[PDB]
Amino acid sequence: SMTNFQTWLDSADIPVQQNGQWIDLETGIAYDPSYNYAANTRRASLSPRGIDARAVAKTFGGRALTGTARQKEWAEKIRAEKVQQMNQDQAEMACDPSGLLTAAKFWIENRNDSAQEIAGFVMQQKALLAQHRSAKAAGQADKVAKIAAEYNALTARWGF
Repeated sequence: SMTNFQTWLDSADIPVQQNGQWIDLETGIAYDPSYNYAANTRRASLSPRGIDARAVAKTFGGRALTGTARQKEWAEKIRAEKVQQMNQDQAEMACDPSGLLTAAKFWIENRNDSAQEIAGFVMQQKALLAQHRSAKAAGQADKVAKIAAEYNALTARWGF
């Protein structure tokens, strides 16, 4: 009872999933990483993998992590190593000084997870919040309940 995906995997060497496009399902228009939405200009990207541990997180908007000095040293190293494997949008979302990942505890306790998993977690969290705002504005109580259940499950799975 072999599935098609499993057959392909068994045939493959380095099977990975590319990052899917982010789409507003209301308009069908994708998120454009090459476009600055705030300032209405084309957007350049520094690649995080060529930036050292001292500068990478702050280069993408981050501030110091919170916690004890031990925790802070260790987690700054961990976060730098993770963010160096991200693209610019992933890095900006993970490094958000008002985001979910500002404590040293998160980076210490999730230090073996892939950078892709961490970045996808935080980006899906914020996207769910956007969906929740939109559903709550349009009534749609069932959508609100579904989104809230998914959000709580996702954040609880990551230890929040």
